[PDB]
Amino acid sequence: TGAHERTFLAVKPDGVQRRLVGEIVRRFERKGFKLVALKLVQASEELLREHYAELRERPFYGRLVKYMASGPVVAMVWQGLDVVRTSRALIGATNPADAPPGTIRGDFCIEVGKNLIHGSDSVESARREIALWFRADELLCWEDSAGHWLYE
Amino acid sequence: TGAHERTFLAVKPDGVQRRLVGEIVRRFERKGFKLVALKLVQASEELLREHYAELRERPFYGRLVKYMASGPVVAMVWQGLDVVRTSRALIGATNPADAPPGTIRGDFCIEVGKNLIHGSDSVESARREIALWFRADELLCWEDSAGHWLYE
Amino acid sequence: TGAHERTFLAVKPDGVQRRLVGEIVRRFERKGFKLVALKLVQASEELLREHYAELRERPFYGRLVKYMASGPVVAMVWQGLDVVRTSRALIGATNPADAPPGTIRGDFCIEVGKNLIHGSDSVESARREIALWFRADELLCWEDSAGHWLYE
Amino acid sequence: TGAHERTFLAVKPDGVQRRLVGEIVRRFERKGFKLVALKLVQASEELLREHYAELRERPFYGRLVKYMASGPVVAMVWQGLDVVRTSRALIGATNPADAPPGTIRGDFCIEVGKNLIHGSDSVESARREIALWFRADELLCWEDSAGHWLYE
Amino acid sequence: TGAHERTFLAVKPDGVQRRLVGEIVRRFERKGFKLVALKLVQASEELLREHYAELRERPFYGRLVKYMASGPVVAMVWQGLDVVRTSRALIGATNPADAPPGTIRGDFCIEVGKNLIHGSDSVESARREIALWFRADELLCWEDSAGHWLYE
Amino acid sequence: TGAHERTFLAVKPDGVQRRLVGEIVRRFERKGFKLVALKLVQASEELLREHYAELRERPFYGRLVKYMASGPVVAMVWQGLDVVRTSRALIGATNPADAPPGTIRGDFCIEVGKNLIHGSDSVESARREIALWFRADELLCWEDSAGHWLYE
Repeated sequence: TGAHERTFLAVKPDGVQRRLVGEIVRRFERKGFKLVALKLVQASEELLREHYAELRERPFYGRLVKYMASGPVVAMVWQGLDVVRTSRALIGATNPADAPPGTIRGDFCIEVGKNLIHGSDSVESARREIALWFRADELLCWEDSAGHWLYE
Repeated sequence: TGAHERTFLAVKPDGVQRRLVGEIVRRFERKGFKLVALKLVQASEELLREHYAELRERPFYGRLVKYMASGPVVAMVWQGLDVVRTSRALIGATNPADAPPGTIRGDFCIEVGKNLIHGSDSVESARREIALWFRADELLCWEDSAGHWLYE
Repeated sequence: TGAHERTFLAVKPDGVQRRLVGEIVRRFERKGFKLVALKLVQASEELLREHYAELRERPFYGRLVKYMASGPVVAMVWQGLDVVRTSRALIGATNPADAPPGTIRGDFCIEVGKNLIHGSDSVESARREIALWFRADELLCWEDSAGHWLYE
Repeated sequence: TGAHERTFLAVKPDGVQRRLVGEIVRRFERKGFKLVALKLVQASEELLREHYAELRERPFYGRLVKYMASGPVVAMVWQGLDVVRTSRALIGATNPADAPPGTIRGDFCIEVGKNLIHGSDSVESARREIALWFRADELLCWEDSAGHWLYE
Repeated sequence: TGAHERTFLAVKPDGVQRRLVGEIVRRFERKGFKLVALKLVQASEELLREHYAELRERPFYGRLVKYMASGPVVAMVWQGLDVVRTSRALIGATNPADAPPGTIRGDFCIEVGKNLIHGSDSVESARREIALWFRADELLCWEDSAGHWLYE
Repeated sequence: TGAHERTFLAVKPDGVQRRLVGEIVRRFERKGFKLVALKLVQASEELLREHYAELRERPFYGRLVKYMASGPVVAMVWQGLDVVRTSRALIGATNPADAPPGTIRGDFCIEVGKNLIHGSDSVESARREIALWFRADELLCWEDSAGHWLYE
């Protein structure tokens, strides 16, 4: 949907525990993306098994699920042009060792299991993840007055 | 409840529009309070009339309600010692003209109608506001590992 | 003029030298005031003797003038409600020893001679200072799109 | 001129509108470059047609000129070693989608039409741009006391 | 000694644990004070009983000593005009509930037992504390090039 | 030693002079590494000749040694997984002209002689540098409570 593209972001429990929710939000705000959904939730194992369904035969899958249910996450939807790809970029490589400073993981994380945040890896994944984590009435349209200064 | 005291905060639509959600969250995080609930909602006029029920005979009540329903707000619950009173302090006086720099309003706001954020003004108000805006299953207990360094 | 009130600010040479121009500007921006004039100039002794004409029989007047002409200053005009009084507040007491942290002087300055910035001390002073330092065609009207979120 | 090299920077109207002037200035300050000229101006279409003369057969040229005249810009000259090339780097790729986080565009911009700032693309361009936008008596020499700690 | 006045600061173990050492240092740097001594130490109970000798009949004394020996502290000496009194101010009231936002405790602390930092409360205390915690050859004179812009 | 790896960092005198000690510390803190040693020292020429022993036939060696002894440095040891390599990365290329924004040198430095900080370039170098600059009883173990949220 061009500038109506959406991605799903989740601050993982390490993010909440280390108090970096604000910091992360702020990076998306100042980049100019539009916050259209935000919930602090304790994810169920049922949901997380579906979230991570593509990773079900990998050896990390049990621990990854038990982890993401271990604490509160902050679930989020961000809207704007190319937001999925750009989010991946702001966040940085999956392994923080490969995430250059300036990215969230580059700045704040050391190890791949405690890398602070999930972002949808494709427009497809975002559609699925958004529907899985959020009811349609939790996604907000609002008239974004900043948008005259972010888009032509 | 001592260190289990809770207060309700809401970023008003100006806060969302001006992109200060992250900024505000970050101030509460770094102060050490524990985020126990968070959503982005479009508040109904029905809810807001109950929220602002103590102010129903003042002349600004209608416009205040029509305002807070004008856009998305970010509703929030924060937990910690004396959190209600301390929140009021971080936020600053209701009229920003009286809010000393260092406070959120002192730093970011000019006029009382566009003062960015609501905080519960008493323990009583917080009880009511929390119940009004949030179901009990939206408030999260999580084992706060920072708390050994915030409380004796 | 209400929300059209204007004040004159000058980053003094210490501010420029210590690299705090951006920092200071940013505080005014984020407070919500509207930047309507800005130049980097070397003030002449003639101008500064008139600028500081109220202080001409104090013993320190010579040194204050020779100082402010010692380097580049950043001259500025800021517009908004109560901007003169609020600027005085953001800046802090004239002697930084009396300027509480959170204010510019409270955060960045130690001694009264090197207190980083001048702000008009009254609406009267601002009228005079603005005319003294700036031609009318250097003050800009621009359609401030943030203003819907700072004023009612 | 080595460490006397100069580049022309302009905060575009989006930068002013979004209140990022201070932020941008501050990045140049803290990098260690020396601010030698600064004004807030409303650029004329005549000037901007000459400024963007190299881009006169591109399809974006009309809209780019009408844009940059649409609002106030902050025009700037920065001095230091390799300042032109390094400015290009701090700013980031022309298309923000290609600008890595840590750069100004990477951090703050989404689309190429609203990319916040112009920087001279060569020493040649800077010479021309500086003369076009600034009288010689607007460029200041000042004894930079930080410079002992930026240059060997 | 005027502008040669010195105070002793210690980031307490909560400050180290919560990762606020840099943050605290930065506040003193940007205020303009001169760092003349710095080490990370594990304080002995013997030292701490002497450090807190003024507080020996209060009921909190045992726990305060066992606490400050519980972890690493960052010991510091800062030099400049009125630095003792001004430090007390930047830090904020002993009980953070009384520390206004903008101060370190106001911004970062909730409870008096975990208030992040100690600062000498008098010139006398600073003399004693500096000698107790630091050898004379750990205090550095260095030619402070910023000082021409902090003092007249 | 895995997550017990250590690196030696030194803020060079330019760092101290330009007041960026806090800033630098803060970057390491927020990345999650563990500060295990810290002092402000005036390095002797004898020590620095040993520190820079690998560079003894290069033409810059005399000036490099006379420089690093010219003022106070802040010596530091940081512990965590891959801390040596990651420190190199946070710091940026040796020549700041090649250091992308987001890195310390990319953000703060212009020229190679005044590039603010040294970091060990290998685990080997760190072992040597740590022993050269620090007694064993200056390196602290402390029970890092943040570590559950940085490592699995």
